[PDB]
Amino acid sequence: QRQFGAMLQPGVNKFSLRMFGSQKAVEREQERVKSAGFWIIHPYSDFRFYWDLTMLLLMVGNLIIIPVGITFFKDENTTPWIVFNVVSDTFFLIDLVLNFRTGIVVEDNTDIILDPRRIKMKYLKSWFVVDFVSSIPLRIVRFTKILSLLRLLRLSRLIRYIHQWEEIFHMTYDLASAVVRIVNLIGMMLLLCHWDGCLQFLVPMLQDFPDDCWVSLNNMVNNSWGKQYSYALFKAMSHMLCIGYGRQAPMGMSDVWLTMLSMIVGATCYAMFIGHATALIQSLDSSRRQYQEKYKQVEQYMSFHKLPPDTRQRIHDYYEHRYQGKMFDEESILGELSEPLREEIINFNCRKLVASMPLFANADPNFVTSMLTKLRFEVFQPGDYIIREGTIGKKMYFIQHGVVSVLTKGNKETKLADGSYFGEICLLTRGRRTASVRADTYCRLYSLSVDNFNEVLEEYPMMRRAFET
Amino acid sequence: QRQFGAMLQPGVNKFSLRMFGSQKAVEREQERVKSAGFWIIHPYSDFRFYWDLTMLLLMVGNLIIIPVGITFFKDENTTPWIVFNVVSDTFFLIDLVLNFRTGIVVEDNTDIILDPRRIKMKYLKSWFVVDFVSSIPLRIVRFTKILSLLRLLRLSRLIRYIHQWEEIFHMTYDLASAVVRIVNLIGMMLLLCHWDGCLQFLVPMLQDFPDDCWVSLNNMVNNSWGKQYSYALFKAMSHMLCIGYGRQAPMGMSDVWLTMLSMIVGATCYAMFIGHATALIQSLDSSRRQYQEKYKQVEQYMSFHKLPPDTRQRIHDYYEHRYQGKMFDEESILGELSEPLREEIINFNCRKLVASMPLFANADPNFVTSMLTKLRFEVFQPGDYIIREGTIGKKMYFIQHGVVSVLTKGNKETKLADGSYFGEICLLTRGRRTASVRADTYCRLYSLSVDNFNEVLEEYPMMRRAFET
Amino acid sequence: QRQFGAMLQPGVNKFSLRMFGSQKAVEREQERVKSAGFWIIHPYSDFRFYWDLTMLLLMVGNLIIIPVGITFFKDENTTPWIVFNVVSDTFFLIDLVLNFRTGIVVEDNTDIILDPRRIKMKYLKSWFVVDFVSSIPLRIVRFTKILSLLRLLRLSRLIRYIHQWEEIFHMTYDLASAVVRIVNLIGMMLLLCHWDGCLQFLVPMLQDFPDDCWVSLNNMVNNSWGKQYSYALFKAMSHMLCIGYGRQAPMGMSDVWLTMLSMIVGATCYAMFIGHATALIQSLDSSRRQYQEKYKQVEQYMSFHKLPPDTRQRIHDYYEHRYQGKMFDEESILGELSEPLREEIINFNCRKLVASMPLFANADPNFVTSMLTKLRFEVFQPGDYIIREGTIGKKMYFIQHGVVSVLTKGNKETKLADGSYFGEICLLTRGRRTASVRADTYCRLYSLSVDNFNEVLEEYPMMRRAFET
Amino acid sequence: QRQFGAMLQPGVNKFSLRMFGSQKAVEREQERVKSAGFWIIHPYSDFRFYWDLTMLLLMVGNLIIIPVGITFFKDENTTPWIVFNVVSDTFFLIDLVLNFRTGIVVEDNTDIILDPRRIKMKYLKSWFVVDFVSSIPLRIVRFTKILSLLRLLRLSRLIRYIHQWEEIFHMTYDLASAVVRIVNLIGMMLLLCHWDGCLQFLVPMLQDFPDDCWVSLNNMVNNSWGKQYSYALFKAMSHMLCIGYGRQAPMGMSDVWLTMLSMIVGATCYAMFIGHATALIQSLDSSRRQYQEKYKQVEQYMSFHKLPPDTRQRIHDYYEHRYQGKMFDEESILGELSEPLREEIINFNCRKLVASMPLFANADPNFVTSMLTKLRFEVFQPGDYIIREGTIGKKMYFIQHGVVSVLTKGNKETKLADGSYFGEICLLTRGRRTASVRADTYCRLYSLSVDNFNEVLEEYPMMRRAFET
Repeated sequence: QRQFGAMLQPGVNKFSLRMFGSQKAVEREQERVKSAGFWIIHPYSDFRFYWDLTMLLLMVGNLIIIPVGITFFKDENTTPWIVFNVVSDTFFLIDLVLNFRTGIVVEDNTDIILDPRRIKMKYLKSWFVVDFVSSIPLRIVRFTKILSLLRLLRLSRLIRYIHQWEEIFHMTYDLASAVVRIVNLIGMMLLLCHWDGCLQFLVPMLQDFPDDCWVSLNNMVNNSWGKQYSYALFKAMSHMLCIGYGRQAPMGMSDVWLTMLSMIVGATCYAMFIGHATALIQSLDSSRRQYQEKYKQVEQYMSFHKLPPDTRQRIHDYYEHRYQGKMFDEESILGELSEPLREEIINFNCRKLVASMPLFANADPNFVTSMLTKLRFEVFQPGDYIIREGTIGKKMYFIQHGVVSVLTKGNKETKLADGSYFGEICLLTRGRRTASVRADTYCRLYSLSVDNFNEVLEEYPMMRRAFET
Repeated sequence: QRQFGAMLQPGVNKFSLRMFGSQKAVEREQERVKSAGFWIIHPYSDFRFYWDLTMLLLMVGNLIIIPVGITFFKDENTTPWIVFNVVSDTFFLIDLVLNFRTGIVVEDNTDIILDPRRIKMKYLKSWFVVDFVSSIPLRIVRFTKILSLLRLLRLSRLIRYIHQWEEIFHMTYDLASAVVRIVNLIGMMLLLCHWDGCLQFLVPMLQDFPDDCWVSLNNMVNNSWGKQYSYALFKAMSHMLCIGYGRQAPMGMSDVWLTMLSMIVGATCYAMFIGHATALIQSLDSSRRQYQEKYKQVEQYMSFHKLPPDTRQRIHDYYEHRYQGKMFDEESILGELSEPLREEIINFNCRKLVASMPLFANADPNFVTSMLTKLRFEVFQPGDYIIREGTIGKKMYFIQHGVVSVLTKGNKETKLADGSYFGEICLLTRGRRTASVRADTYCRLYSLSVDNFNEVLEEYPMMRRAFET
Repeated sequence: QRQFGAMLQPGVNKFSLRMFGSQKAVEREQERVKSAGFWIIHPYSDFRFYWDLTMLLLMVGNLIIIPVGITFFKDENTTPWIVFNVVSDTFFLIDLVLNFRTGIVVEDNTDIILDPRRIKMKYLKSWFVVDFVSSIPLRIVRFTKILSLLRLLRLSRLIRYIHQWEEIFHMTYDLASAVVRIVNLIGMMLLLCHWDGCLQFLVPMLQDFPDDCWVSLNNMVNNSWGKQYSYALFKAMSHMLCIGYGRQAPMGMSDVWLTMLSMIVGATCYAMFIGHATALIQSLDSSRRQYQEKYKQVEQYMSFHKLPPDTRQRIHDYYEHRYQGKMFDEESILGELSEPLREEIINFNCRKLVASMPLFANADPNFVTSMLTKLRFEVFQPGDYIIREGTIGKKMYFIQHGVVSVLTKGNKETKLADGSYFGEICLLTRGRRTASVRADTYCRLYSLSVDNFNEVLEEYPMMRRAFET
Repeated sequence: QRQFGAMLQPGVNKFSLRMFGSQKAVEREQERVKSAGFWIIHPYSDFRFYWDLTMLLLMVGNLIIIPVGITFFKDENTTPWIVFNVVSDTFFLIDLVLNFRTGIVVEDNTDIILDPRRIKMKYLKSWFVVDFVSSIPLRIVRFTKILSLLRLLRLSRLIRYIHQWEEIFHMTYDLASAVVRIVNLIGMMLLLCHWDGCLQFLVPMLQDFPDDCWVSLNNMVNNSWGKQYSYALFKAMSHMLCIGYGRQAPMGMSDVWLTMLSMIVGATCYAMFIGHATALIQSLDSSRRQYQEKYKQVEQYMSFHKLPPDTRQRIHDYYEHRYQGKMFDEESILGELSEPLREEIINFNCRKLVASMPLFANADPNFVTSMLTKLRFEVFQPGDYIIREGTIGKKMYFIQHGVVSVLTKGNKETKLADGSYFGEICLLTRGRRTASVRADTYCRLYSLSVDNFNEVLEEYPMMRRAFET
């Protein structure tokens, strides 16, 4: 009660700011959960996180410790074992009454913390039967046996909790988290091998070590419980990895049928793990694969029409100088974003260089921020004539990179670079072009067509009337 | 004839309601099949289903029982065998005359049950030659041998029936049916191993057990027919799983060539099964993989233009708060649906909150149900200015979730939440905005633009005339 | 010269009609090739086909026969061998002068047969150097050795010819041709195993059988050339399939390094074959996989908005009753076809039922064949109100299947089926609907909207003027 | 200083012309780097390339030589070893001061060479800590040990340099570079096997060869360092390839745990390499796979509507005569190109045949070069009526290939081929067509619709006014 209540709120500094955005919303959420019910626990809290971590580190320890103690220890020595059982049972029993006061995430953004009445109404018909049935520690003797067998369904519980924490933590991978995921799956396969090896030692022990089993043939009848277990894990690992039998082929019928069961189960589990890990690795470089497919389609197109190899080389260069080996499309990406995001990106890219035009300075910021929505991004190669003489002028350009040489008859050479705006005369009248610019380097330009500018100027009458004046 | 005729109709309570929709159509279909022909059987019936199940459980039993009796039983004891043969032959013969009176599914919705004349006209040139040829029980002696060999083509028959029932049952998978499909394929591979093991015992038996074969080397010459068969299945399973030879490498030429045939066939069959099962598992989470690819393309786009890490973090959050880790698109989905479905979904999402606007109450339901077709669904983040001062008003918003704080100069703070409609003034006149709202939580809004509302109001003149008045 | 000239033309009855379309074009092509040059051979002929088949069946026989005769026959007995060599050499030499008079397929439709001058101009700088260099049968002695080694580059020649015939034969697979392709690749892998096994017998023979090799350990020193070769193929097959060593692990350094080379090469070749065969099998059911992905996206969409389970069940049924478990899109398919194809398909689907409208009979066929371009195909479920009272009429419908019950106040029930056109009154005036039809079965309808009909009637003034009158 | 300064510039004749385009830009870039800083080195130079190649060929030699000298040489004979160490250390130390004067590629096109101040500002917080820490040659003794261990992090350095050179060299694959990539990955896996085999000899050597290890069992205790190493590589290769244990199963606990570690690591590494190589091979024929999927969707569409087999055969032919077995789309490809590229391709395809029209000769080149943007490419089959009598004329055609027979009532037969323009009369007036042409071969036509021509003629008033006159 001293420091305990403060751990009930969503206090994660890094996790909750990522999930809620603003600290005012985080403080507000804590106040709402505190003021709402009798005394409730939030599922974005530090306390729920450490409690779930303790439950996972208990269940993994049970899954390791149980099948070694079933078959390997000749002397039961129940005392320490029964103490271990009771601690796990009281942890599940403390948890059973804890999972009735926690908010349930109906949606990722906001969850409901109204009262335990709603929470129990979902929790009952959601999982209460299997959780309570596994949670408790000749009909009565049969129930004792059934209760022992039923408590095995707890495993499923960890699966739900892992999946909840994993998804709310990390859902779009990078290289490092993919490596962590692969190491987790290799640990799970090793756990399956551990259970399998204990079973393959257990079954010849229940028949009291006949002469056909592998324990009697290998002279490992009486030896240290570490050596027997290690050899059993080896045999189960070799059946999984399909590198062979442990030492000799099965010679008794119990060993033959156990080996066939272990072979089928282990080989199917391994070769279905590795396909998942291969898809997990190959899902990192998806953009480069999309670029290669697009280039293959372009290559087929050039082969269909029999272009000369000069044109094909130019097309190959142009693509390598635009997508840069990775495929994307700004159009759909800027159409999927909301309005302040698409405002900020367009503003950051083009605001500084578009404010340098002296016709753009004194205008209202609404006018220029509506003009910012019509800029097209283009790439020109060395030697391409952007403008040619006698052509009707239709769009203007702003340099974003590169150098551009202007060719005039009188003035024999003129250079522009570092973001230079040209072809500006086409915005105020219609007629033939008077010069011709040529790219000298791979120049990225931002284009503004006259049709789009005309529509914007029509939309703001005061701007258009000022232009008339 | 007592209860028999009622089983001829499509009486499945769960299956036929799924297939036909309305019970009036189910009763009508049964009446039509009953009244149409002489005496016909429907292929959506209970009777056809149990008959096909009995045929499958007979053919699987034949496929298991035949190659054990060919090679393993030293004493033929034909009597019980010949009785078993005759029961299978009369089942195929009862079936041969049954498959002339069943409706044929030309299409999934409705099938034709007009007369046996049409059914025989398809059935003859469709499968009657192979079905009748397998269906019957020195030229005459050669025919006896050919008839024995030909009856083997019946296997194909089960393939057609399984495929028909499987497809008309379940065609879009979940996790559980995928697990059932994988267990079925493992059973088929085990069947192939069973045939292979019986063959590998049969071929050294026909040469009367020479000293080079594996039966004579392993001292399994005279032993129980269970031990020999089990070891043979083991050897065939080890050749399939490629974990090694059964015990020692082949030492005779018959064993060498049999082992090479079994190796090639088994390894190709296994490694072509496992690729199918991997694709079957990976086809469950397709939406999450589509989301990861879209995010990778977005990441490449942010790297191409060198945005600051603040903007990149906002873009990462915005996507995690919109698609929720799974990729979809409402546009094409609502364009692929028919008219009452797309009516019902739009009505359920927006009808309750759009009826709260006091301008929407007294209007005709045609007007509001045509207004319901222009609502766009948007997501705004904490801190994003939805409206800013001095901006021309162009769309209104209805809260579907979250809180929104209105900022006014005089009234220092105003809150809206639980589905609150604001920016309503822009529908009735054009001019600068007078306040500025700011999101406080991740708010889902439904937007209605003035252009769409203007088009609707033009379409209903009486509504527009009422607005004028 | 008697029957010989007639085999020079493209005489394939099945292949050339598939490739050229019309028999007049086939006769014309033969006349053009006959009349064009001195005396030329067409590469769509029967003669070129049988000649290429003979060349392939010679080169495969050489690839099998050579490495058995290099290492297995103790007595060279050159005589028959040298005769075999000379027949293969004169076949390549007859072919060298034959590949100067055959037309070259610059494009699949029409090839050039103008003169040998153009053909030699491509053939020289295309492949003449490697073909002629492999085609011929101390510097002179070194050349004899180099000529022996160079003639090995002929293998490549078969690769070009196989690829040409395979592609011009079959390029879009079915199940059977996929099975043929897989059997071909298994034959190629068996060929590689054959060469590998002969090498693994050759290398311990060149050292004159030391005590560490597998031939001396297994006591196969002097034995029949069939037994040695069979065991060598077995060892190479076990190294490829990775099922183990042939019998014992390598004990000499020559065997160790040979086994490591054979292991790496064989395992990489096998596991790169099987991925190709898995992709080849999985490329048959692509439409069903596209349907499953679309359904998964739809399921995510229904989960995002929390619809009741009634609506979700209706959406699940509607999709299963429209795409029928396989995904396609008529739009892009009918936009990719040329004009007589898209004319024929639309005409076959809708001409018979659209001619039954008595307003459509007496009109010009241009008018109705332009009306045929505006029909939309829809599917309605049991219980969906197609029309409701008081709604403004906007489109008419033609039944293509199913029954539809019309509900009127006076006339209590009216049925339509077998292709019945209703809602026809909306084409001639605007106003509220007067009845309401309801689907009783899963009915496929063809819809015609008033906007499209109005545009067509405007396009034909005489039709529109007749309607006015 | 004599020839040394000239190697500092981007002097690659083949690489730098590919990267910069024009030789004037290459000369200009060299002048800019020379004139800019104190004395700097460009990362597109010959010198940087040879220096990085020398560094890679040193680090690979270190990775091979180190773990043979750790465990295999009984006599240390430090002298030559310590000399080898010092040469590698002084190479890393010469490099440490060299990587402070090289330009850093912020973008692929142009990099910054302004001053070492910016370069050090990126290089410090980018990699200077790990590079300098690995670059140098009881706390002091512990540091000596830590320095030995830390210098192992240099490996990473080669990974960055390889990735930079690989990407700036080759990014879209062909067959040959894919084969080179696969051979590189097999070399990397062999390197891992080399380290693994040295470890499996090292661990039984540190325990001074007990009787359970494989070295003592196989009698390889004292033998040549080539035989021991070769057998160790064999055992590591067999654990990777999962073909079995080297000779006998592990019999001591050290061997058992080493074999389990080596099994898991090697099998996971191999089966994750082979999936990458399979995806790398299958990414070459992507266009043919896209064509097969499109054809499967078309086949489903023909099966949904029950067309006769004549129509299906025509659809199958038409597709095989248009995409030619490989899938592409000109639309998006010509929409992704910049303006001079899309000018050049359209001009090369259609300029020569469109200039033959005598109405197109005397016009201004702007008019025809704007007409060139409206040509649609179509394919017609034998027997398809392109025009039929009594139909309103709407588009004209230019032959690009094939023969076309014109049918007239008076003139009984008229042929056109070799690029013949017909239907020209529809451009100057509206009315019924007067003849009907029929394709005789698979003819590729270029179509020009009247609507597009009318829009162009409206755009150029002088052309339209001339047509009026």
